[PDB]
Amino acid sequence: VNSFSGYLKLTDNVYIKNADIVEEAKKVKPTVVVNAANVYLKHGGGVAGALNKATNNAMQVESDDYIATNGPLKVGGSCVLSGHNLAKHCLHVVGPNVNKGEDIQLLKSAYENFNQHEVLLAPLLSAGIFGADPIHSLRVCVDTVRTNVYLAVFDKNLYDKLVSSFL
Ligand SMILES: Nc1nc2[nH]c(=O)cnc2c(=O)[nH]1
Repeated sequence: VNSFSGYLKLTDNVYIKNADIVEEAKKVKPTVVVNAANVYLKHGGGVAGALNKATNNAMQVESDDYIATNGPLKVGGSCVLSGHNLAKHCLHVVGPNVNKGEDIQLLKSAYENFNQHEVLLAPLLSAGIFGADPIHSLRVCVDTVRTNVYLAVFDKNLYDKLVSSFL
């Protein structure tokens, strides 16, 4: 048993809810929250900007030190950093950004990072301002992630479309 509440079960391991991932993280304090990161860990907008704002910019300060030491992530890659006030850990995962012309085939590689963690609170990778079709992102998630993933979908309209179109 875990602390996640109000989710619809899609598969053996994937669950979904209409929720603001920031408010969900604050309530649950999951072991792992996933950030929709870019390779520079510049948390300006979308999910990343919202998570970072909720940490009072401490996520950005930590991220800047990580990049100064290690250089940028790969598209499809990830790093584990602090979860600050939101979670034990934040898994920063870089899905391809369609609005930058990145290969959508990298979305599967991005979701493979989730398999290193038994349970995660996550957004749909490459959705929102990353430009991919969220229906596609949910299909890749279900067909790639084998660990237990709790998906938070901010937009109620999109949530209802994801559920009602799910195969
Ligand atoms: N689940 C989810 N929650 C959010 N909350 C925000 O404040 C901004 N963006 C998102 C998002 O893209 N997904």
